[PDB]
Parts: sequence; C-alpha cells; structure tokens
Amino acid sequence: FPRVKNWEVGSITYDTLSAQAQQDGPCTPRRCLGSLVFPAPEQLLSQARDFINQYYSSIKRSGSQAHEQRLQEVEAEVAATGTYQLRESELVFGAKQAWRNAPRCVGRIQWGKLQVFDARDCRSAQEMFTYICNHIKYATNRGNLRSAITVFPQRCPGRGDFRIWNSQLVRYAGYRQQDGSVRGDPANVEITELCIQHGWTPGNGRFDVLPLLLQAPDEPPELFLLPPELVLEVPLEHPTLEWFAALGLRWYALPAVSNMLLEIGGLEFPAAPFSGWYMSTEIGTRNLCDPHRYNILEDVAVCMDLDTRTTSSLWKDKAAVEINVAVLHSYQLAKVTIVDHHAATASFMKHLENEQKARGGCPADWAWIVPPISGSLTPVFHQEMVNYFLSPAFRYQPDPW
Amino acid sequence: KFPRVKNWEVGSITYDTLSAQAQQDGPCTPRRCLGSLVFPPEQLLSQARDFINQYYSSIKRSGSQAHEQRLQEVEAEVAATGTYQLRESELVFGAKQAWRNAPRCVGRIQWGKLQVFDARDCRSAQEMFTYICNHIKYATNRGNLRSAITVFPQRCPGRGDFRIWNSQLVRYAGYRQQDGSVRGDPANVEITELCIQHGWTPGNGRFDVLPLLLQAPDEPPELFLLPPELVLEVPLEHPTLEWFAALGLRWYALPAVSNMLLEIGGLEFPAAPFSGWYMSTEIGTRNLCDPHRYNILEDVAVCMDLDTRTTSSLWKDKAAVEINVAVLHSYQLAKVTIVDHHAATASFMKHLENEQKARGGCPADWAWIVPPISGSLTPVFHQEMVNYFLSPAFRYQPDPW
Ligand code: HEM
Ligand code: HEM
Ligand SMILES: Cc1cc(N)nc(CCc2cc(CCN(C)C)cc(F)c2F)c1
Ligand SMILES: Cc1cc(N)nc(CCc2cc(CCN(C)C)cc(F)c2F)c1
Ligand SMILES: C[C@H](O)[C@H](O)[C@H]1CNc2nc(N)[nH]c(=O)c2N1
Ligand SMILES: C[C@H](O)[C@H](O)[C@H]1CNc2nc(N)[nH]c(=O)c2N1
Ligand SMILES: [Cl-]
Ligand SMILES: [Cl-]
Ligand SMILES: [Gd]
Ligand SMILES: [Gd]
Ligand SMILES: [Gd]
Ligand SMILES: [Zn+2]
Repeated sequence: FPRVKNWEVGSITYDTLSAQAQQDGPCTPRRCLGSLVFPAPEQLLSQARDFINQYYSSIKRSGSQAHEQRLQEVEAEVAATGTYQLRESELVFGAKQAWRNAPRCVGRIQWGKLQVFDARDCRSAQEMFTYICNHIKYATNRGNLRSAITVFPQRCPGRGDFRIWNSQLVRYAGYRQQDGSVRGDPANVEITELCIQHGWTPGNGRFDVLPLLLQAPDEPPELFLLPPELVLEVPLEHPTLEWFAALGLRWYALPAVSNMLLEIGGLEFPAAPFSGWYMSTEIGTRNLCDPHRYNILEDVAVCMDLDTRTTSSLWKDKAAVEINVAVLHSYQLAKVTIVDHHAATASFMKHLENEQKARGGCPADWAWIVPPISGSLTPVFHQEMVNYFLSPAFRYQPDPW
Repeated sequence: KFPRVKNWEVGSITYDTLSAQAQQDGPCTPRRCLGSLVFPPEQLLSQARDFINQYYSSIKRSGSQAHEQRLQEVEAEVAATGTYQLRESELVFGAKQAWRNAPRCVGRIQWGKLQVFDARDCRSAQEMFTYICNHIKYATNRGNLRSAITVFPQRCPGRGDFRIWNSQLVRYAGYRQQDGSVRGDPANVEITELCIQHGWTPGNGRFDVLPLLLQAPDEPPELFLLPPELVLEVPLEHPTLEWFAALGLRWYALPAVSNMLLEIGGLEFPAAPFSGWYMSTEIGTRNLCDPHRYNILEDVAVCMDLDTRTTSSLWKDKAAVEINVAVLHSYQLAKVTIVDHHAATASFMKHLENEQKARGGCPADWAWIVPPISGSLTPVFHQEMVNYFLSPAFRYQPDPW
C-alpha cells in the first residue's frame, strides 16, 4: 500500500483504500498521465452488489436479513428487467458518496451536508425546467448558499437520455466577434451558438446569462430562459482601488455543474446537476485571468500603474492578487457565500485526516487540489496524494451534440 | 498507443512518441497515480550498447566505421574488466543528456550549454575539495553564472564510493535550541549535526555557511572549510520597502546539487555535482516561506502592516509576492544571474516545442514544472505533460549512512 508523506509536518500514512479502486486510470509504470484533463448483466450485477454492500455498511446492517433480501431483490430485478431501481435512501447515500469520492474537489469536508432532490419521476423537458428552477432557488437561498443535487431519471433500455446541454446552470454567453475576437466568456462560444441555432435571441454584452437547453428522452433540446430574479449576481469592486468598479465586471453566485454523469451501483444518471459555493480563485484567478477566458490581467496591471514591460517586476502576480481580493470583498459585501483558497485548503487537510481514520485513505488529484495562485503557501502543496477512481462517482461524458 | 497531449490555452495538440522508450518503470499503475510523491552482472552491456547508439546518432554517425569500432571496445573492456570507461566526448554528451532528461527541471532550454569537468582520476577527499573549489569558482564567475558539472570517479565493485555528504555545495546551518526549534535552515539540521560531530566549531547565526563533508572511498569523511571569498552571497533588500534589509536576510548565489547520482550507459557516478542558476521562486517562495524552512511569511506581513487576522485579506499572498520581488531586485543589483518564474516557464514552453520536433516529446513532471506561486499565470499550467524515465539520468540515492 502506497506510503504518503506530508512534508510540512513530517507525518506519514498509508493509503489502503486505493487497493479497492475498481476502475482504471490513465497511468502505467511506463508513463504518468496524471496531468491530462480528460483521461452486460453480470457486470451491472457486480457493481450493484458492491454498492448495496456499501449502503448496508453505512447503516450498520452488513450481513443482516434486510441486506441479503436487498441483494436478492436486485439480482431478481436485473434478471427480470435488465436493470433495477434505487430505494430513496440508497439514492441519497449514493449521491453523497459520489461527492465524497470526487478526487478533484477541494470542498469535500462538506460531503455529508448535501440536499438531494429526487426528480426520477420527471416526465418532460417542461417538468425538468421546473425542477431546475427549484434547485437554483433552494441552493441560492438569497446568498446563503446550500449544497444540493437534483437527480433526473436514470438511463434505461428503450429510451433516450435526459440531458442538460449547458455545462453549468448559470453561464455567460460568448459571442464570436467582428474581428474574430470573443465578447463575453470564450469558454462558452459553442453552447452560445447552439442556443442561437435553437431560437434564442442573443444579446451583445460581456455578462449575458445563457438560456437552458434541456433534452427529454428522444426529443430535440428545448430552450428555456431563466427568470432573471432567480440568477443572483455579484458586481465586482475592490475595497481600495475605486477604479476597479468601472471595469463593469460581474460574476454569478451559484456554481452548478450540469454536464456530468452520476453513477451509483452500475446505474447511470446522465442528468444530475449539483451545486455548492465558489472558491474565490476559480473566479478571481481562472475565470478572470486565464488568457483564454476574460483575460483582464494586463488591463488591471496597467490601471494599477505597474511596470508591465518586464516580467521581473512581478506585475502579473500583483494584479492577480488584487483581482482575487476584489472577488472576496465583493461576495462578502453582497452577503454571498464564498471561501478563499487558504480556508478551503485548510479544511481539505481536515478532510484527509477524517478520511484516513474512516476509510484508510482518500482519492485526491494534487494538480486540481493545489490552488492556481499561491500554491505552496497552502498546506495541500506539501501533502503527497494518491489518485484513483471509486464508485459511486461523478464522471465526464460526451456532449450530446 | 501514443499519448495525446493538449495545450488548453491555445488548443494545440501533440503526441508523445518519445514516451515509448521509458526504461526505469515509474511509480504509477492503472489502479492509482503516485505522480505527486517526491520519492517514489552483464546487463551492463545492454545499457552501454544503447548509450553508444545514442551517441553516434546524435552526431549523425550511426552505421559507419567509428560507431562499430567503439561497440567492440566496450564489449572487450567489460569482458576483460567487468566494466568500461567512457570516452571524454561521451561523458560530455551523457552529462548533457541526463540534464535534458530530468523531468523536474524547468531550465532545460539551457541543456546544450554545460561545462563538464572530468574528475575521474580523483583520489582522496583533498583532491575532491580542490575539484569542488574549481567548479564553484568557475560556475560562480563573479556572478555571471555558468552551468557546470564535475564528474568524480565511477562506482566499481569491491570498493567504496566517492560521496558528498552535503545535499548542496552551499547550505546554511540549522541549530536546535533549549526548546527544540531551529535557528538557521531547518532542512539542514541533520548535516549540521554531522559537521559539528565531526569537529566543526558551530556559529551562532541564522546564515552560517556549512562546511563540506567529503568522502573518499572506504574512509570516514573529512571536514573542509569553504573559502569565504569563494561563496558568493546576496544580502536581501527591497526596492521600496526600506525596512526589508533590516530583516537581515541573505541567500547564496550558486545552487549546486551535490547528493544525486549520475547514471550514463550503465555507469554510476554517486559524486557528480551539477550547478546552474536560481529561479527566484526557489529562494523567495520555497526556501524563505515554506512552514518547515525559514518561515518568514508572517514576519514580513507584520512589517507590511497587513491584516493577519483573516485569511481572506490574502495577506499571505501579498507578503510572498514582495519577498520574491526582493529576491529578484537584490540578485540583479548584485549582478548575480537569476531568472523569474514567468521568464523561466516561457522558456520551457519553447523547450517543449524544440523537443517535440527534435525527439517527439519531452518527459516533464507537471507538479514540479509549475511554479509554487502564480501557477496558472504561467503557460506551463495550461500544458498537459507526460512523465517517464529516460537514460542517461540524474537519480536520487540513499544518504551515505
Ligand atoms: C460546498 C462547497 C464546494 C466547494 C468550495 C467546492 C470546490 C471545488 C473546486 C475549487 C473544484 C475545482 C473546479 C475547477 O477547477 O473547475 C471542484 C471540483 C469538483 N467538485 Fe466541488 N466544491 C463544492 C461543492 C461540491 C458539491 C456539492 C459537489 C457534488 C455533489 C462537488 C463535486 C465536484 C466535482 C465532481 C468536481 C470535479 C469537477 C470537474 O472535474 O470538472 N463539489 N470543487
Ligand atoms: C541553468 C539554469 C537552471 C535553472 C533555472 C534550473 C531550474 C530548476 C528548478 C526550479 C528545479 C526544481 C528543483 C526544486 O524545486 O527544488 C530544477 C530541478 C532539477 N534540475 Fe534544473 N535548473 C538549471 C540548471 C540545471 C543543470 C545545469 C542541471 C544538471 C546538469 C539541472 C538538473 C536538474 C535536476 C536533476 C533537477 C531535479 C532536482 C531534484 O529532483 O531534486 N538543472 N531545476
Ligand atoms: C459544484 C462546484 C463547486 C465549485 N466551487 N466549483 C465548481 C466548478 C467545476 C467546473 C469544473 C470544470 C473542469 C472542466 N474540465 C473538466 C474541462 C469546468 C467548469 F466550467 C466547472 F464549473 C463546481
Ligand atoms: C542545478 C539546480 C539549479 C536550480 N536553479 N535549482 C536547483 C534546485 C535543486 C533542489 C532540489 C530539491 C529537491 C529535493 N527535495 C524535494 C527532497 C530541493 C532543493 F532545495 C533544491 F535546491 C538545482
Ligand atoms: C493541463 C492541466 O492539467 C490543467 O490546466 C489543469 C491543472 N489543474 C487544474 N485545477 C483545477 N482546480 N481546475 C483546472 O481546470 C485545472 N486545470
Ligand atoms: C507533495 C509534493 O509532491 C511536493 O510538495 C512537491 C510538489 N512540487 C514541487 N515542485 C518543485 N519544483 N519542488 C518541490 O520541492 C516540489 N515539491
Ligand atoms: Cl466556474
Ligand atoms: Cl535551493
Ligand atoms: Gd484608493
Ligand atoms: Gd478600458
Ligand atoms: Gd511602523
Ligand atoms: Zn500518474
């Protein structure tokens, strides 16, 4: 079992949980591909059996009558129908485990506090839209954000999938421009073109909230506009740089990933959007300063009167720090939940300790856990980590178009 | 079978066909990735044959007279002696190749410019010391640093090794107290206690340059005082924070790793110190701000009058940026070669491009190439990388005790 060192303290542990990793990753003894972003009844039965075992362990009933009854029920149902249905309590536990198991999530200290909305009865794209609006309203909670997931019907033979085409529930449009540039968010050029192609009347601002493209089984996607008062946004200002407000920057309160697949005991839920709250570097560093996103770094450093003609002035570093200050200050001013990268990484360290005691390890992706500014000033930098795949899980899936 | 490698800033794609040559298997398996871990008789002919083939291809001389002749002499040498001696040019070529192959080195754009001192006829810790002294004075070059390596005799059966007990040629002492904690560099507490134990009169200071412990085969070590005028150091001041100088901080000019083992064509050199010049985050971020190193971050924030009461002021990030600024300003004022993390990572992207054309890929350790501050502000953050072991190589090796 892999030995894992923390270099700040000197601590050493062994990740025995990795030995139970079922599915395979991209690395081999020849070559590590850790840094890559994107790496049958009997086999459904064996996944389902393992998950039912996990559920009954969690409720201190391993080996009991009800445990064997459920194992028997599942096999009989797979034999009769080729699939099976989760009980409500099994779904809640499986959604929480999927979050717990997610190696790229630094916020997992919260994994047990998750509101699970059971939308497995959803019938249409119109009902899907109503469920999603309720999710946004509950999770946003006027700025006091609450973690939640809404679970739409599982994949099943004989019918297409429910899908949300948008990558998050709230996203800003990206408009390919006159001179070939992009106005708005360049990460969203494709979904923006698809919304237009499906009848949306575009805007032409930098922060235009996108409509939703929702797909019911065996139906083309259907366009739904979000009511503006459902989408809470934060205008960005800086506590001491008063010209920062004149940049006209904004971001939205709710980070709600909507394009991932939830897998529980062999069953697959292609539509299951989940939401927490932001860590400030996601907005301040990646979304606003990535060269292929809003790319504001040089404009901010020029306004700060930094010497941008030489790298060794560290003008890039200084401007990025103040952009992250602006994000934190603005969300706090607006009373919208946010966590900074120091507090978030410290709480992740507590999670690793909790998980070492509970399960003997924790799957973690070092390159995603370490924040994109001030990496080695956070404790996770000095923590060796072991990356592997446990189920239940959130998985990437192909775009439906 | 050839890993696809994407750059996410630009969208470009390459394939690492070079990876299909990795000898020493790394630590990862399909089951789990250990990429974040710091530390994971006639088979000599196999590695010697392959290395000689490497040599003659690099000089466009595969399949011709001189190439075949050299194959037989190593064959006869190993048959007659159980080992072989490298030609001078091969020793040079192998030193540059080991540098070129180091997955954790961001400065490899320089790999063709390397001064190779051949100390293979050395015998005794006294000869070592004068060799080390020639290197240090050559490499330092009054602050116009020049990359250099010195190659002490190779390992052979039945006889002890040449070893430098220090991890670098210049290290600062670390002294315990009436209370455990360390004055000086906590990373060197152990070699400090060895040097004192072997007869060295310790100092009282936070920046005492340690003596050398040099080990000829089969003899206990011998202490050597480095000539004070040969160890070039930089007192640290800040361009605009006039009190920063009063903190009394300094760092040395020459980074010279002296504890790694150089392997060429199956030959092992446990004493082969190599040196380049510093990238400024090594000093300003890791050495001065790591919690287990000089840990100066809060002292600098106090002097800057920052609000250390809340993490979301980003007082840690601000003080760290100014410490890096002070390192760069001080080294440039002293006319001592240094490179900032923006310049260095941009040069590495060019190196990746060169290596793609020259060899079809480049072994790179993402977690070590990405700098420890401002990670996503540098281009290497957005570049996927493949990590694997090629020979010749620099390898880690046990402490000589
Ligand atoms: C409660 C506060 C939360 C915080 C502060 C947080 C933090 C983060 C951060 C910073 C990332 C990296 C994302 C990126 O760089 O694009 C991430 C990824 C992720 N989070 Fe969390 N998260 C939270 C809640 C949740 C919840 C509620 C779930 C699911 C129930 C979840 C599941 C995931 C998954 C699956 C990923 C990986 C996504 C990907 O690879 O694209 N997180 N989280
Ligand atoms: C010329 C300027 C150079 C620069 C700017 C540079 C930069 C760096 C940096 C920042 C690291 C990371 C090490 C750490 O974080 O502790 C590193 C590692 C390394 N470099 Fe370079 N380097 C240079 C020259 C060289 C030379 C001349 C050699 C050998 C001939 C070399 C071989 C290595 C090796 C083997 C490592 C791995 C160190 C380890 O794993 O402990 N580098 N380099
Ligand atoms: C629930 C939650 C909380 C939080 N605090 N942050 C997030 C952001 C997740 C996220 C991941 C990515 C990786 C894309 N990569 C796979 C190509 C892209 C995104 F656009 C995105 F939003 C989610
Ligand atoms: C030639 C050269 C040039 C340059 N610019 N930098 C270096 C840094 C080498 C180096 C490696 C390490 C890793 C060992 N540790 C993680 C266990 C630690 C250090 F403190 C250190 F200095 C070398
Ligand atoms: C190429 C590299 O893997 C890529 O840029 C990764 C690195 N680490 C990351 N970490 C987080 N949290 N989010 C990301 O999008 C990325 N991107
Ligand atoms: C645990 C982790 O692997 C360790 O802290 C690594 C991370 N990346 C690094 N990168 C560099 N350049 N140098 C280091 O010492 C480290 N340390
Ligand atoms: Cl986001
Ligand atoms: Cl160093
Ligand atoms: Gd002001
Ligand atoms: Gd402007
Ligand atoms: Gd003062
Ligand atoms: Zn790996």
